[PDB]
Amino acid sequence: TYTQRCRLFVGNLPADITEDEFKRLFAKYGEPGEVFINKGKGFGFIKLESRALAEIAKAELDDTPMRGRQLRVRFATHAAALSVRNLSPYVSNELLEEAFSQFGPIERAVVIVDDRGRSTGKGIVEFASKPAARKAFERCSEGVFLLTTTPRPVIVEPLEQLDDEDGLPEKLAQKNPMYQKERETPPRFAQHGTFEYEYSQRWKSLDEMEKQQREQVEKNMKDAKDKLESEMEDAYHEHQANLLRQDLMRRQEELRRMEELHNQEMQKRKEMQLRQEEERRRREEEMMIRQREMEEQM
Amino acid sequence: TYTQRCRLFVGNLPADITEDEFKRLFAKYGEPGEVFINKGKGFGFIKLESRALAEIAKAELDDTPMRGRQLRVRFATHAAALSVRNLSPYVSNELLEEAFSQFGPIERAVVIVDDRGRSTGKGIVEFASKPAARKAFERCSEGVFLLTTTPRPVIVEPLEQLDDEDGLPEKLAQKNPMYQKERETPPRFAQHGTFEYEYSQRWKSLDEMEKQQREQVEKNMKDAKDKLESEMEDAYHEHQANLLRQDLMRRQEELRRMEELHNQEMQKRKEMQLRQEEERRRREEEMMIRQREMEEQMRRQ
Repeated sequence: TYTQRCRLFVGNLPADITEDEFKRLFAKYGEPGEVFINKGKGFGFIKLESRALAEIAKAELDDTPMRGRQLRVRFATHAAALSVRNLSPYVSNELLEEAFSQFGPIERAVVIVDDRGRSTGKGIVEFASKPAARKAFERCSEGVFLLTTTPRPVIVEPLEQLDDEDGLPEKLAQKNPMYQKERETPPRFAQHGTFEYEYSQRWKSLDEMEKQQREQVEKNMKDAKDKLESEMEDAYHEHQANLLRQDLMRRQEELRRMEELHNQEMQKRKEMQLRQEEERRRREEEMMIRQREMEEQM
Repeated sequence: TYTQRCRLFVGNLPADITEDEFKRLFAKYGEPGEVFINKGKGFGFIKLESRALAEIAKAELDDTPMRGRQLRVRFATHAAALSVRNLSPYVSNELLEEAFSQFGPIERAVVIVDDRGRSTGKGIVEFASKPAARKAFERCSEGVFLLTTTPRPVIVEPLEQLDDEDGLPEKLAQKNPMYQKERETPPRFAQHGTFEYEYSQRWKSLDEMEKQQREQVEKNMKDAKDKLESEMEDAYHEHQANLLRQDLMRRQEELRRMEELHNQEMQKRKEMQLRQEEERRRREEEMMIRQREMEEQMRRQ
């Protein structure tokens, strides 16, 4: 709770603002966490309990009157967030949280997944503190970090956060003079043959060429990295197979020598049975040789 | 109310779901909006009362046991979303909204701002309907669409919506022989001189190579596009004067015609008086001879 995600920013505060005065505004939405206000410039930060309350706060407090000035309550950007890539499809949000926990405390760690359900090999690591992220970056940029059994490395990059609430409105846009020259012509579909239609087709074909030449390098390096990826995944699998084949050869020789040394004990046992058959017949011969003499004895 | 943002995506449903069964689950959440259920793949979109009330329906219905498969109700991604690149730094949120409304209805329009609040040259458009976004791309597939005076073509690209909230947890992670084999080794740091370190360091060098091959292709393709700008702007600044010289020569010969006919009339004004002083002089000569002819004629008889 009270994560940087729920953290908010308040603009257009009056120059005569106090700490307690500020906190009060958001008191009707729960309990105020981390507070940072710069009275001079007139901006303040507030950490809320959940992102749910953060949504309530902005919807009710934006543009509200406060000593003339109309307040600008906006969401604060996560300055402890990072971008991780090169991840295995087996890598989970929990495992990534377990992984980066060693650098500092983790607020939220998420592995980006596609619409179907499959992983994207890109993750988001958000920290409790900014120096924990800077430490995690330096350690992983110079040194090598890893998660799974397969030595697939993790590249930590600073998160490129994009704006979808503020942008650039006409009110604070028409402040330039070229704006007059540029805005003079309204939006329309171009007509064939014109001096402006030549650029509209000559530049458009350069982008089609750019996108393809960009995608060319993408596939070009995809396969080149896939060499090292498949070379270790295929041949280092043989290292596991080689040790297993050696165990199969060792286990075979134990059964082989037992079917050679202990098998002779049942082969030499049949010899005694053959010897007893020879004995009984020879016993009859001795009794018949004696009786030949017994007939001649009487 | 009942907008895309309020909308929720549903997945992982069984073969028993119907039009009446799907309504009952959303009957408790105020009143059901847009009802559209697919039988083949199992997916759809339903509008909610508000963004805040949608988040409550999101968290409660997620990972609930319902006839085997777990209900994936995650922030429904905005479909029909289109990312526009190459925008003039003089294009606003309000201007971009009214520009893309020509094709269909626009739910949200935003021009991407940089760290100093200025234009990046990229923007986000949020279409309401699927056929309007298709037609919007179709207009930028066969022909072009311009927004400003300078012919900067608005390169419309299809935005990729990825699941960034739910992710891939262990609670719903699939079982396979590699899934439990890779897990056996805990997350570690590679040691100096080891093979695992050597392969990874040599793999990270291919990424250093991929970055350099991208950073250079970004610049070398920008300069080629930068040289096309000067090949058509400096050509126009020489054409504007060339077309002005056409009207200037037309307004120069306009006076050469005016002066020539005034010269023809001035040559005439003098020619009229030249012939007047030839006639009126010959009359003085005519009257003189006739007089002196009759003198010598009478001097005889």
